[PDB]
Amino acid sequence: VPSWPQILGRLTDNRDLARGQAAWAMDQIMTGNARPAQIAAFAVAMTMKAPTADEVGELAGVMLSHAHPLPADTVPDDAVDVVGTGGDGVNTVNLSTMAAIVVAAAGVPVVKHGNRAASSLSGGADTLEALGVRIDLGPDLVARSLAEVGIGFCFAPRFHPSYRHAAAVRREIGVPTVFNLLGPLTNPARPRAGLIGCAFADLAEVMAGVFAARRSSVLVVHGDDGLDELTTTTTSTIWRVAAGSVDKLTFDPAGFGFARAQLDQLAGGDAQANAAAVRAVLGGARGPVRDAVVLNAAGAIVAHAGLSSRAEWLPAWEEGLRRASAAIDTGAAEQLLARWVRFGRQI
Amino acid sequence: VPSWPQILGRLTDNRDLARGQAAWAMDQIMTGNARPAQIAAFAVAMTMKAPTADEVGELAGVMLSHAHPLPADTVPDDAVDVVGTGGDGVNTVNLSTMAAIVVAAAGVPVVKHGNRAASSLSGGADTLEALGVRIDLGPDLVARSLAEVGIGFCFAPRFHPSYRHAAAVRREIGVPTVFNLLGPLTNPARPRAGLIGCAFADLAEVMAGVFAARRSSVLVVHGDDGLDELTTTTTSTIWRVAAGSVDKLTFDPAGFGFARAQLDQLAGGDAQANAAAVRAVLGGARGPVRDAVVLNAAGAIVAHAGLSSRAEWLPAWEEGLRRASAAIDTGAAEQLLARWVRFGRQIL
Ligand SMILES: O=P(O)(O)OC[C@H]1O[C@H](OP(=O)(O)OP(=O)(O)O)[C@H](O)[C@@H]1O
Ligand SMILES: O=P(O)(O)OC[C@H]1O[C@H](OP(=O)(O)OP(=O)(O)O)[C@H](O)[C@@H]1O
Ligand SMILES: Cc1ccc(N)c(C(=O)O)c1
Ligand SMILES: Cc1ccc(N)c(C(=O)O)c1
Ligand SMILES: [Mg+2]
Ligand SMILES: [Mg+2]
Ligand SMILES: [Mg+2]
Ligand SMILES: [Mg+2]
Repeated sequence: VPSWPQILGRLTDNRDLARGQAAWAMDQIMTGNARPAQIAAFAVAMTMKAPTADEVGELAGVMLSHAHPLPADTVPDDAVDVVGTGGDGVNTVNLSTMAAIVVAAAGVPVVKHGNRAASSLSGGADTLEALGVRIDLGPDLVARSLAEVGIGFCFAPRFHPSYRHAAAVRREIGVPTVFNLLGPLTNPARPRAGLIGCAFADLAEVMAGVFAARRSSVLVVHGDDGLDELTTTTTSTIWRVAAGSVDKLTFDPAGFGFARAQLDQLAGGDAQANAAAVRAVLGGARGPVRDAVVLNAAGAIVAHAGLSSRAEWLPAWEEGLRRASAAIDTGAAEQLLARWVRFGRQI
Repeated sequence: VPSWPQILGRLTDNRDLARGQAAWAMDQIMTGNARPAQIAAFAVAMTMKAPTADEVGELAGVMLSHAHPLPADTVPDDAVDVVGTGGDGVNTVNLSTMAAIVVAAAGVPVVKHGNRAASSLSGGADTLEALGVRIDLGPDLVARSLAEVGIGFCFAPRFHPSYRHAAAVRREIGVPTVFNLLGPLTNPARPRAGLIGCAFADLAEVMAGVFAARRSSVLVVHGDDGLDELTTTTTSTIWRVAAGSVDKLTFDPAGFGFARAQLDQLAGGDAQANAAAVRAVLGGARGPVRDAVVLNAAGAIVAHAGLSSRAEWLPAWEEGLRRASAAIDTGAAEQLLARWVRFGRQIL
């Protein structure tokens, strides 16, 4: 007999929910049946209790049930995502978006989920738009983009219209909640591999748990400097997910010869400034931003290699770094972005 | 510059707020500038972080600044309230309301803050209405009632119209929050003494701290059976507020000769049934309901005595118990209710 008083009371008592209660709540939210006060109370209470992977799995699974899917047999079995929670508070260039282009240029199919800025100056979607990429395509044209260009972009508001009540509440209250975890967990193309950034150190493990219950090869990553990306300024924590299990480890890019960078060297600006940074990297400019892009692209290539799991961790990294660099140095990435822009103009 | 993201982020980080932040939030809420989502997020976050006396003091002070006051010089310096949070989830007769009548009949001015039921079958206000008492009077008439009858009732929605945004959110989410503490702390007549029940054991101390900052003479009470009243079924915890400090006590009514009652002996029903229980007690019927009323009335009289605090605890209780018993057995309590009903009927 589920209800808001029952579910909110359990959370405010600091108890995990019974199985199915988070799903009930999320379905009320997604069908327009929850009052904004109830949505907010639920989001905050779940956040302060500390959500479990089972609970977040219910939230994401319900949200996916209401999403627009891509057409049958249009997403390759080995498609990868590169996306994070955001909310790291650091205002960087768009590392995930740049890595995604590089990964696609390396020959790995990419279906990227993304959205505009929430609290940074330019989000991945804003920057793609400033580059001339069409961010607003429906299921059929995202599938065509993927088939014709090797990359597609699923704009969250276009694919998750029923999330609008939750989204408005998120904007009204501003504070990060458990809802900030859901974007990376609800890519409507349901790719089985991903490099997934988490700004919230204590929730990365929960996100990894969600992925472990799916048929997935994922690196969930948190930079020990706070970034929702693999960082070049220090070590990162990685939760490797494969075969239904998790392997937590400390990762140090100095092992691959990367110089230690400063956070300010990765600083971004508005959409035009961040778009310029994309073009600079794809044109071969050497430096800290490139290094961070190559590191993250390699990470996504390692996640992808985990699907057809021949190679071991270290060799997979060495190959990922070689492929990511070559994709830039040979012009493939610059060429792939141009092709993606062309595709959107030819629609 | 205070803001929702700032304030809510601090609470979700499990930090106490900076001075002024809770006041800002409450002023947004009281002016209609807070979205329902913001109100709910704040109420829940403040609850799960665990509110401090300073924070609740800010909420209550802002709320009072928006309330209708009584007219100047109409509330005696020694007026008392008898009121609790409710939310104990035990169906009982209206113990605070009955005690309030008995206290007034003992010659202690009572200005009661109250409201309808939120969870229970009949709240104080509902039962008073069933007895024929006019509960919906403005400031001038509550003042007149206090003067002519010895008791007045401030009906919370009449005195706190700007709380309507918060009250709506409270109903929508159902779960108890820090807002459930505010009733007893926002009596618009500002009596300086009271017997204040708290259903939430871990928050009684916080409520006591707010009264300590006001230098009120107050007993904040929680029955160890969960009641937001002094109980007769077992011991109670009392946070005694005197001279601006709080000390915590275990109270056992057995020491005053009270037999242990069972919770079902205090069971209530709808407004008509609880009105009958009131009439039975005031007519002098013995038994567990009278015992509980007498105990709580004495507690309020003890709090009142603490305003002139040469207050040896056990003798204060002994005199309080005697005064409450006499107020019933002389007929004064039954007579006072009749006077109160008469006053309301004269208004037309
Ligand atoms: O404004 P914030 O909350 O900090 O978030 C900044 C971006 O991070 C996330 O995207 P993603 O990882 O796809 O993009 P990026 O790493 O390329 O910016 C999010 O969807 C935003 O677009
Ligand atoms: O429905 P609940 O949330 O359980 O609350 C029951 C009653 O308790 C409070 O009043 P008070 O202590 O003034 O009244 P009483 O006479 O019923 O004790 C509250 O305003 C309700 O009238
Ligand atoms: C950020 C986000 C994601 C999905 C949505 N439906 C919306 C929305 O409707 O505003 C917003
Ligand atoms: C408890 C309480 C206090 C003031 C109100 N206006 C309301 C209300 O509008 O329902 C409720
Ligand atoms: Mg990112
Ligand atoms: Mg980032
Ligand atoms: Mg009461
Ligand atoms: Mg009670």
